[PDB]
Amino acid sequence: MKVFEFEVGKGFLLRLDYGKDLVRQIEEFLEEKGIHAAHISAIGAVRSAVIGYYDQEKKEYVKKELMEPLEILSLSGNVSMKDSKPFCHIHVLLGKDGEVYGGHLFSAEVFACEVFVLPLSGEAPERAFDEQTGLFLWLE
Amino acid sequence: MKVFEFEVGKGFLLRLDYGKDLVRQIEEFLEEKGIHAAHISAIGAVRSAVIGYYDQEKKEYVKKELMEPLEILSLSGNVSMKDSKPFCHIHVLLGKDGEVYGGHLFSAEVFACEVFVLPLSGEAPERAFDEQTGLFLWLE
Amino acid sequence: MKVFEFEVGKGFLLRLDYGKDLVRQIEEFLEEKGIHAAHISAIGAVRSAVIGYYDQEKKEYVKKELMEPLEILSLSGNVSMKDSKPFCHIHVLLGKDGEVYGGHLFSAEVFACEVFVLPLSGEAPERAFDEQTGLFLWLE
Ligand SMILES: [Zn+2]
Ligand SMILES: [Zn+2]
Ligand SMILES: [Zn+2]
Repeated sequence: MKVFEFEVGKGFLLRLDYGKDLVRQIEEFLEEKGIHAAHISAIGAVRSAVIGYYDQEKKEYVKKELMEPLEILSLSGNVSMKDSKPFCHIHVLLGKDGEVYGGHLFSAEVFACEVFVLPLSGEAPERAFDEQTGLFLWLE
Repeated sequence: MKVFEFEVGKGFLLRLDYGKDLVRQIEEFLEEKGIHAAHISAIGAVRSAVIGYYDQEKKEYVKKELMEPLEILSLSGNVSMKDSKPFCHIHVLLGKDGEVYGGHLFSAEVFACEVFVLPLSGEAPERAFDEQTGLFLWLE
Repeated sequence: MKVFEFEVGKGFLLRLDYGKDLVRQIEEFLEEKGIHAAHISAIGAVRSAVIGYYDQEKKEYVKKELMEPLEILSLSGNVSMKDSKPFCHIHVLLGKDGEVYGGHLFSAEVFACEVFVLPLSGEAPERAFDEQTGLFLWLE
C-alpha cells in the first residue's frame, strides 16, 4: 500500500463560471495557486457532461454523453501530479429524481457549481502507468 | 470565477437526533458555534425526505417527496451566509440497493445520522440573487 | 444531539492494493498510525463488493452481493472507536452509467482505489448499542 502524508491549512470555496468546463476551471485555479495535491468536493448543476466507466479487462474507458441538464448529486476526487502539472481525478453522480448516472468525470458544462478545495501540503503523488490496471496510478 | 480563501482548524462529528429534521439540526449547531462557512458531509439513514431538481430554463425547483425509510448514500454540501445567518446548501443520494434518488435536499427526518462539519475560517460567502441562473449564488 | 470537537492537522492520500479488501486496508492503515477518529473519502473502482441497507423496523441489515466490476461513484465515511479499535463506517455508490447501487459498505475487493483520510485529533467517539435504532451509535 502506498501512503502519502500531508498537512492541511488552507481551504477554498469556489463559484465556477456558467457555460465553462467544470474540470478545466478547477485546474486553472490549481495552476494559479500552485496546488499540486488536494481533496476535491462539489455540488450544483451542469448543462451537459461526459462521463464513463473503466473496463477492467480490456483496460480502457467507455464514455457516455449526457446532453441534458442534471444536478451534480455528488462530486468527489483529488489532485495530484501528472505530466508536470496538477491533474484532477474526479468521480460524479449526476441526475434528477430516480434518473441517476455515475462514473469517471471527463467534462461538464457548468450551470452553477460550488467547489470545495482542500490543498494538501506535502509530497504530491505522481501518476505513472500501472501495468496491472492499465491506469495511471500514484507512484512516488 | 469567484474565489473564497479560508484556513482550517477545528473539526466536528455530530450524532443527530432521531425524528428531527436533518437540515434544521445542522443549522442549529452552526448558529450555536457561530460557523458561517464550512464544508459538510454525512452518512446514515432517514425515515423520509423532500428533495428536488432545478429546472434550468423555467428557473424553479421541482421537488419530490419520499415517505419511505432510505439510506443516506451520499450527503455533501457547504455552509455560507444567506439573510445574515448560516445557510446550508446540501445535495444527497438516498435509497437502497438499486433504488436510488438524488437531488437538492430540502428536508429529511433523521433515523441515524453522523455528520462531519469542517468549519472554514475567513470571509464567508454571501448568497445573492443571480439573474443568469435564477439561483442565489455567492457574491463575496 | 451529540457533538464531538476536534482539530485537524495532517492529511493522507492512500493508493490501495489491488485484489485486497477496501475496508480492511484502511483499517490496517488506521491501526498502524493510531488514528481513532477521522473523516473518509475515496474514488476508484472495485472488482466486487458487498453492501446493504438497514431495515429500520426489523432493525437488521439486509445485504446485497455484487460480483461484477464496478466504479466507486462515491465513497464517504468516518472512523471512530468500537470494541477498542478504529472502526470504519462507510457508505458507497457503485456502478456504471445508469446502473447504480448504493448502501452501507461491508466489503469490496479493490481494483484501483485512492483514499483521502482526514484524521481528527480529539476525544474519539465510541460506538455503543442504541435501543432506539438497533445500531451501534456514538456515545462519548
Ligand atoms: Zn476514475
Ligand atoms: Zn442545490
Ligand atoms: Zn451505515
